[PDB]
Amino acid sequence: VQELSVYEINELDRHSPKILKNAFSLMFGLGDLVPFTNKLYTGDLKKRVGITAGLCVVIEHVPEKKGERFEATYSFYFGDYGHLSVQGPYLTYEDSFLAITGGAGIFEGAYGQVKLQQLVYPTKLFYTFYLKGLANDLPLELTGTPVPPSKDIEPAPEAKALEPSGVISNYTN
Amino acid sequence: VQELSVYEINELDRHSPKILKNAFSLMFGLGDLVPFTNKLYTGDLKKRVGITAGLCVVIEHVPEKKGERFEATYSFYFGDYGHLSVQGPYLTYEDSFLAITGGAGIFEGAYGQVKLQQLVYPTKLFYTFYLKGLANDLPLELTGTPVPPSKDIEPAPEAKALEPSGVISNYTN
Amino acid sequence: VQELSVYEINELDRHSPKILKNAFSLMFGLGDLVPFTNKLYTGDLKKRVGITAGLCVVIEHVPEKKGERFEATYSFYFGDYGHLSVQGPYLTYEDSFLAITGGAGIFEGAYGQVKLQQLVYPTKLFYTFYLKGLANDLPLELTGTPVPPSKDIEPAPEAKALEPSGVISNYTN
Ligand SMILES: CC/C=C\C[C@H]1C(=O)C=C[C@@H]1CCCCCCCC(=O)O
Ligand SMILES: CC/C=C\C[C@H]1C(=O)C=C[C@@H]1CCCCCCCC(=O)O
Repeated sequence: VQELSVYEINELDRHSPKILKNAFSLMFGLGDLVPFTNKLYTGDLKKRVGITAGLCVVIEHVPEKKGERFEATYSFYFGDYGHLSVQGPYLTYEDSFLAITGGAGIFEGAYGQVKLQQLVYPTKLFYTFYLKGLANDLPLELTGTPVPPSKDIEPAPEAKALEPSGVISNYTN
Repeated sequence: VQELSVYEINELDRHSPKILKNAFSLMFGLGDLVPFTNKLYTGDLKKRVGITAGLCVVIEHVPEKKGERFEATYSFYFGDYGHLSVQGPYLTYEDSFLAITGGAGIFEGAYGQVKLQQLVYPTKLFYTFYLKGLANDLPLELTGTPVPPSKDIEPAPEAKALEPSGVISNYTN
Repeated sequence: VQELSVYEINELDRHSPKILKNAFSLMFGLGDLVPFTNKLYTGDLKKRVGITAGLCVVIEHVPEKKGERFEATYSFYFGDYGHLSVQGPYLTYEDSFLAITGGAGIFEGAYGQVKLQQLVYPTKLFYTFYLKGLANDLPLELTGTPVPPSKDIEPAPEAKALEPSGVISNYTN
């Protein structure tokens, strides 16, 4: 297993989330679809790597937990390195695990599960991929010691500003 | 290979299915989207395990077969144990095989194919997962001898009523 | 690794693509969903094999490239042989790689990645699957030398007309 952590940040400049509201209910419900795309940073928050991109399908409102259950299908993009794809549950009120459905580029052959931790609803999430199947060790610029997750984390200023020192080559946008 | 069978039943209490109509047709057509979530029971029908959850994308109506072709992306949830994710053909008129795209929890590393068997449209289905890649033998409460599929199968009364003897721990709902 | 090349062609007879417009702009944007299904032919263009089927989720317009980024979830159907499922990036303006999430039939256990090459937007594409995990060698009628990719490719007359010599057994439709 190679652990890979990343931070997903919604900086609200990608038209995301887009809510397609169709459910029988005022609250989120089955029928509601949420296409989305957020920014993706390294686990040590030093570099912008790319984006998340995909679809959240509402399954139910969970009133006891004051939150929603989604079924999510999406990918994580790492510039020229490639991408990872996942499928599984996103619960707005607690951590979950998703399936790693595959990958491309350096992530070809990827399998396993990924831990999803929401830090600030809906703007900050922290992921830990427990990656199996890779052909090589991950590049060092992706495996810096992760910043421990908390509501107070922020990407490095130079990564948010897209300085060359704060981005990977041809980071996904 | 570890065979795992489950029954999927729409008990009409989860607002499912939800039809998002966009095809210019009285019948299902390309454009129509169907988010869904049904109940999942063990193959021996003794216990409630969880739910299915995901999306059926209508591909075409097939008049000569009196049914529809869907393309389906969804997951099968087994309470505290984890989940399985699938992708592939969902035909209302005949049995099919779908791809196992991955899993989480005890299903981490899962791969192979799953047989979707028609039972009673649009209420009951029977599945057999041909599971490869699991870390351990499946728990016994999930691998009781399956009830042979027929139109008149029913979950055990304790399972339907969600009594502790009829559910797995933290059964998904 | 086993390489498998196929041509995907929109012959305008499957109601595809269907544009579900939800972004407020005239251009494609997040919120727009595109269910689709095209015809699939062998790499040597001698035989109809089946169809593609699934969903393109618009992620963003890319004005500097005069094109779109989609996130795609779909399958490739090969008649009685089975199917392959994929997840990943679909860019209207340049080639990409998608993840192979799994398969069924002769493609049970499939993993790897697939190169998507656009030939004519929005009508013709060429794919090269880098397939791992297959139980057997691919059937010879799928592994003929490909026609050189260009905007001018056409299926053999017998394949377009669905004569026995121009189709595989129970080709998907
Ligand atoms: C276990 C099978 C249960 C239901 C089948 C549906 C589903 O979960 C996914 C696709 C199917 C769509 C059937 C639509 C026909 C009926 C629509 C109206 C209704 O049943 O309330
Ligand atoms: C084999 C490729 C055939 C069609 C490509 C489409 C598809 O099957 C899935 C996504 C694509 C969407 C195309 C939207 C085109 C709308 C613009 C029409 C134009 O190019 O003038």
